Amino acid sequence: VNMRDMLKAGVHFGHQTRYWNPKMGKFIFGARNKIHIINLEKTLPMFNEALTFVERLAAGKNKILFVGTKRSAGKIVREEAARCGMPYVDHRWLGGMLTNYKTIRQSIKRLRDLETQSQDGTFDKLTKKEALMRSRDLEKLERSLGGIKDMGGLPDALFVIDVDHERIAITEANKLGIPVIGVVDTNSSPEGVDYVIPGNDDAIRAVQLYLNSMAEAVIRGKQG
RNA sequence: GCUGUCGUCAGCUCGUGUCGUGAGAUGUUGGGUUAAGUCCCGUAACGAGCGCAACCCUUGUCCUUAGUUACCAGCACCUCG
Ligand SMILES: [Mg+2]
Ligand SMILES: [Mg+2]
Ligand SMILES: [Mg+2]
Ligand SMILES: [Mg+2]
Ligand SMILES: [Mg+2]
Ligand SMILES: [Mg+2]
Ligand SMILES: [Mg+2]
Ligand SMILES: [Mg+2]
Ligand SMILES: [Mg+2]
Ligand SMILES: [Mg+2]
Repeated sequence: VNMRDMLKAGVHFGHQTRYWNPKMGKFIFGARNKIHIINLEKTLPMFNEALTFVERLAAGKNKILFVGTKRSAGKIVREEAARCGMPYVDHRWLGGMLTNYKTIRQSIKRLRDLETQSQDGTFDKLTKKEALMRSRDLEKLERSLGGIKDMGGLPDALFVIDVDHERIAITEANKLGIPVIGVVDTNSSPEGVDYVIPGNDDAIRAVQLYLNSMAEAVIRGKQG
């Protein structure tokens, strides 16, 4: 989008040069000041390809699950994935939400029953110890499976903000065989993702920019 | 069928998922804490069962119900029980 803007935010920044992956040497503009710099002139065409792919796919009542768990990075995803549907996760990705979805459905149902009991008019009208225990279990279940309450089926697409941090999710998606959108970094691994985006991590501006791009992308692609 | 013992020690397993060509392994490992696989947070695991704890009996405080063959604060009789 208009070049300079992400050239201001954080995008042309790589994870040093001691810790790097040669598999994406073709995406590197050239290391300067002991830091690898991503080739900004090449990312944007593929970024727009991902934009149009997700916009076209969203038309048809399609849900794309977002993953953004990280140090102070899940909080922005919490509301960026909010609205326009788009189920998400915001905490530690518990392995098995895709291959073992049958087990996860029981946890979803239990959480729904617990929250319905909690909000029915405060059914927990008994000793404060029992009510507090139920409340903390309920909030733990929320922190784990808040964004999965909807989407009883399996998602047909998936978006990642740091492909190295959640390699479990990419492995699960490959095993199930669903497309993956990924923001990759110079120390990450390009394979597994079907629409790779060579950006930057650890930059709040960068993650927010990608999230807004895709949020209004799915907004304008879901007009029908 | 019934019983001892390890031992009233905190352990013993399963479903789905995942890793390994396999026997198998993860869950059940880590840092704390507890009498306890008790609990917290982390964590390719997510859940469940038999165990631990709880529900049972007795004792230790108090309230109500009730005063016979039980008791005697107060009144009286008293042959002073
Ligand atoms: Mg195998
Ligand atoms: Mg071994
Ligand atoms: Mg073993
Ligand atoms: Mg072993
Ligand atoms: Mg086994
Ligand atoms: Mg097993
Ligand atoms: Mg064991
Ligand atoms: Mg084992
Ligand atoms: Mg237990
Ligand atoms: Mg017991």
